[PDB]
Amino acid sequence: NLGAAVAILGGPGTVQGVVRFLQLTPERCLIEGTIDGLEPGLHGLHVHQYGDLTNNCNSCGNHFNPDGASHGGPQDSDRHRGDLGNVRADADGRAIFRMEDEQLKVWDVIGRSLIIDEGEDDLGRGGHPLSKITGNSGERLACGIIARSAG
Amino acid sequence: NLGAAVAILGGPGTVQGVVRFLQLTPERCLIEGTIDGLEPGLHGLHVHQYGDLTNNCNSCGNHFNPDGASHGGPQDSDRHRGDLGNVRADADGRAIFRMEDEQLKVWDVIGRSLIIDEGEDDLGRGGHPLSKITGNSGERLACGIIARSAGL
Ligand SMILES: [Zn+2]
Ligand SMILES: [Zn+2]
Repeated sequence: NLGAAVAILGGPGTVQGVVRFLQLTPERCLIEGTIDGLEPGLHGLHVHQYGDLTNNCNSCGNHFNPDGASHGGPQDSDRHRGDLGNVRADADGRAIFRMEDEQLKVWDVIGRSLIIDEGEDDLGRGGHPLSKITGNSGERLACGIIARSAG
Repeated sequence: NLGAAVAILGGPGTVQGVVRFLQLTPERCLIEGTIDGLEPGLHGLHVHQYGDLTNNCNSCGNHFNPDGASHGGPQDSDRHRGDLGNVRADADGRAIFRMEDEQLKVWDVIGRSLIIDEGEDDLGRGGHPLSKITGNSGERLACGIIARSAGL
């Protein structure tokens, strides 16, 4: 690997979890973990600018966006670098997930935050005033700082 | 400035606080904090390798030491990059401190941990087998993940 990181998440309600990052190759970052306490269904998952938790998830800034792109889904060419699309919580409120990203690098996101949202990310497709800005996924439920790890 | 960071400390006991970093110039990093819940007296303060809290303060690794130096005080040229010496808690258990460090950089610290110790850092001077390794300051009381904060 070329770097490992871990985000330990929590928030003002029931939502908590642990998500790990591993830069498998220079091209591919593995992001995998488990978040629970969720309502069943799709929840937006994004990396945000900052990891400042002094105002809980409010001091984390916006989706990480170094290239000045619009909001999109993880497969889209026009996406914020922090845009990881949705994860699904099952009927027990548990989201166990695994994705690889080609844009996000561990070395870029160290000390930033990983945040899960109240609702579904529309992936910029929703035709809503927020679609190309946030994905219209409602409140931030839980956040964790992306911290360096031995792995 | 050339970057900002923040760490929120907690541990198993009463120790907690907030510490902020700002890289003022290429030479100088401002570190300013308040930590409460301490026993009165001197406590070691260090940046450690990792910000991984999955085993609480035990997964943070050792003092950050990219240059393979010996442990020292913050004004020494033989020190770990992460060596910030002692902070003093007053009679009420509060340590308010402000340092300007010439070696530690804000880009060093982010994603790592800031840890405050049970006892006094001997600054490498104590003649003990741990002096040049840790400063012999006992247990870890509290640790905070050092996060990026807004630079403007
Ligand atoms: Zn976005
Ligand atoms: Zn040291």
